[PDB]
Amino acid sequence: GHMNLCYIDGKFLPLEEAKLPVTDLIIQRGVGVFETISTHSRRPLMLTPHLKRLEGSATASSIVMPATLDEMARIIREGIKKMGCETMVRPYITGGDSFGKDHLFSSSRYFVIFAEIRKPDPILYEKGVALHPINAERYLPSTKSINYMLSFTGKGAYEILYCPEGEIVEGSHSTFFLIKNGHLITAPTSRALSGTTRQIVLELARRGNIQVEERCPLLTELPEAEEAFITGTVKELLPVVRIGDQIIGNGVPGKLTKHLHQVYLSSIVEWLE
Amino acid sequence: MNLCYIDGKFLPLEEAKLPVTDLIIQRGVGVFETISTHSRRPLMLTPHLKRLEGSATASSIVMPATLDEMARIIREGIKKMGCETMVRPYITGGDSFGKDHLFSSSRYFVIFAEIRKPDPILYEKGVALHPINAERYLPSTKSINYMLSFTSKGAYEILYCPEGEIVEGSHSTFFLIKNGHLITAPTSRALSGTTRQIVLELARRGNIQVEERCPLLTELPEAEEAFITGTVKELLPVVRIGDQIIGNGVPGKLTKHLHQVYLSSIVEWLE
Ligand SMILES: *Cc1c(COP(=O)(O)O)cnc(C)c1O
Ligand SMILES: *Cc1c(COP(=O)(O)O)cnc(C)c1O
Repeated sequence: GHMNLCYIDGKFLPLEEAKLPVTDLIIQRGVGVFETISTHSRRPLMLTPHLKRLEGSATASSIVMPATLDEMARIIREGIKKMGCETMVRPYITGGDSFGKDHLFSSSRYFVIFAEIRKPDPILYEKGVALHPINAERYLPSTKSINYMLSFTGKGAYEILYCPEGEIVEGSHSTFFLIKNGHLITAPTSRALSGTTRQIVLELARRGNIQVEERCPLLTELPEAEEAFITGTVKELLPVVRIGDQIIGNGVPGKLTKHLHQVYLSSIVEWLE
Repeated sequence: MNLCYIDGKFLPLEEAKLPVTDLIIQRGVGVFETISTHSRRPLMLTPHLKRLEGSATASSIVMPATLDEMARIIREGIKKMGCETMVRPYITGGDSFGKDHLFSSSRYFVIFAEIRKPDPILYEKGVALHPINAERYLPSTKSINYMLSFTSKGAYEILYCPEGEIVEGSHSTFFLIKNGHLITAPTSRALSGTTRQIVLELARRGNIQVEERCPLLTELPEAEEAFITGTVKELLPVVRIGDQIIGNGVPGKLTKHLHQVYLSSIVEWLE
């Protein structure tokens, strides 16, 4: 393993030493966007797609990029080289100190945290997890912002599930997939964040001739479901056995979830950079 | 010279920093207040600090300092500024959400800045609001999350209008004047603004009828006047909401009257 690191103001620091000025509007106004990038075999997964989504997030938030993607990639690769071990990398783009008369954040800061990967406990893959449905949605759902406050305030659920007017969109942190009569159902990216894990799962489904519906699954359809799972770079495919007071299928991780997870882990090297 | 109280010291604001581990940075876990001065006395200090605790408590953040200590820090800071001051105390999540479902290592800092009232032209002409079909979740919490507020047509402020029901501004309480009545969203829906509270008490005193309901976007053609409220801006007239002019498109008689009564009455709530 290795010491957790933070790249900030041109230097790799011990994470515990990295500080941001209190003037930054990430602190005062929640103006921040970020990515989570994970390694397999010490290579970043979906590095260019994560970086393209980071720019996407900044641009949609009126934040000018403080560094080019080529620079971010060079910093991310140097940091993973310093860690010497499987790493979770989180680049952060801040608003910086001002919103100009031009309606842009033009003094954005950025920093990159490097940490050891802490996957969810293998028991949660064996037993599956519970989600808490709420009648709320993520606004600007293409933006991966730093605003997770609602995820904390919102029955021992692993994650809240945004279910506006009873349409399942996604988790606070994770893409949601439903399996009904061997089909994969997941919200369209008009409503859900364009997950990189979500994208890989959709391409594995295409390859394995599994039909995909890009529509919001309904809370009212959950009794008719066999399986469910949530996705994100660190968790991969995490089975979901319970949503509110509805058990999913027979209440244990299902056949198609475990299959797609195994295909994911066998296939993952194609998307490493 | 702007100051920031952090780790027991008043620093030049530019020198104050927070660790990047803090979940205010990583996860937007933070609450704050805006406290402003008249004649260098803090207005509604005790109500502001009560609402700060309310926001922290509702967000599962354990207060890192007592309200007596915050009040002491705020009063010393205003005294060091020696001008009319805007004060903003911030309570952060800190580095962890414990297995007890609490933020137990909260940090705090307090920013002191010279007060910047909106330009007197904006009081003379009034401002525009941009309506959005969105709402503030946990609307009684004054969180640091203003992402939506930034990101139309040089509108002063966005107006949360979920399903065409006007709730409030990103930063401000919204009041509509219709048939000489005052219309403002209930605190089931809108943040309990301190300025909002004082204006409702001035309406009671002046026998102006208040309806605590969400005014409808569809009612704005039938409205005479509107205004938004916040400690620094006081009552700021609103003459346009998207493409709808309010009344004759100028600050109205009742808005100006309530602003004058607000400025004459404000002594009673200074601390
Ligand atoms: C980051 C995130 C995800 C997961 O995306 P990955 O790229 O697969 O890691 C899902 N939903 C939300 C809301 C997220 O912010
Ligand atoms: C701070 C704030 C107000 C205004 O509150 P005052 O106590 O009058 O300054 C109104 N709406 C929201 C959303 C706010 O955050």
